[PDB]
This record gives sequence, structure tokens and C-alpha cells, in this order.
Amino acid sequence: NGYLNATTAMDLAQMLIQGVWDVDNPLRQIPHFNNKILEKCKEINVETVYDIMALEDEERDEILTLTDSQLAQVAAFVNNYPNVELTYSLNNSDSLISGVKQKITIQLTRDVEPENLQVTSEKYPFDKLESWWLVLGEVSKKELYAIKKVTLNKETQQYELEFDTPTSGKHNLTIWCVCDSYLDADKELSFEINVK
Repeated sequence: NGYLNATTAMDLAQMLIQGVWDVDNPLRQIPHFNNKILEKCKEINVETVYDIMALEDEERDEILTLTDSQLAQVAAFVNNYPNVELTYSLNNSDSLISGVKQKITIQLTRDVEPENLQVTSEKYPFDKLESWWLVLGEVSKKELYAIKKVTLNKETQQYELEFDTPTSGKHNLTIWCVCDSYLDADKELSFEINVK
């Protein structure tokens, strides 16, 4: 359609994949986490789950006090849960012509190259392979210009969003990289372009 509320849909999809809301808690997402144990998680000022990727064994042990299978699952989630990075590359920042097929290359990356793209959770039993959503839209207007989904089995690749540029003057474009699988990995990067 072109409607930027696609973002909301994407967010929802993450919830479905996992089984928890976008606002509720990033930390409850992890396979076999609970509010009792989330008391001790907020103790160490853990906002994002990327904090759990940088933590080490002793702390982890202190935190979780459960059976081994659950622990293993958690570990798996952590490992295949990737720290991705967002960098774009425009062809011609001078020659911005309105109403033209303006291709824009986007080189993306992961933390660790996936052994497989096996999405894990607890509450969603049926197996899923991880997908991503590259997005481009004007935030105030809510008009989505460029979208593509990807299956990132390399550690780093380049993807081109064959999009049509907006009308004349300034346009404050913004990008996302929403994992359809996992909550709270919404990497973004806004920028300007002046069109004639």
C-alpha cells in the first residue's frame, strides 16, 4: 500500500514469534525468563538484551538458577540473537532527482555468522527461520518508500532498495532493521536529502 504503520505490524510479528509485547519487557523475551528473576536482572541496570551478550559466566550463574535444558536454550537464543549494524550508501547525494528510480545500496552486518538461522523461543512451538526487514520512510507523513526482507546467512552483505525518491525540497528519511523474529533489535539511522 505504502503505509508506514508497517513498522507496527513488524513489531507485532516479533511478539507473535516470541510471545510478549514491544513495551512490556525486552528482558522477558529470553526462553524461560520470569518476573521473580527479572528483579535480579534490573539490579545490574540491564536495559537491552545485548547486555547479556557482553556478560560472563559467574554473573550468569548468579542470575539464573534453573535446569540445564532451559539454560542451554537461553544460551542458544543469546548466540543466534545477533548484534547487527546499520550502514547505508547513496549513489549521488548531489544529483537527487524527484520521481526517479533511485537505487540505494545498504551494507549490513552481524555479530557472529549464523550456524543456522533457527529462531528460538518458548511459547511459540512451531519452528521458524529468522528474517529481517529493511525499511525506509518519512516519519511525519508516514509514507514508506523502500522495503525489503532478507535472510542473512553470511556475516555481512549488501542489499539495494530500488525506491522512488520523494517530491522537491528537504526530506528527513529514516531506516529500520526490524528482525521479524526477535524483539528489541530495531537498528535505525535518520538522514536528509534535498531534491529538485
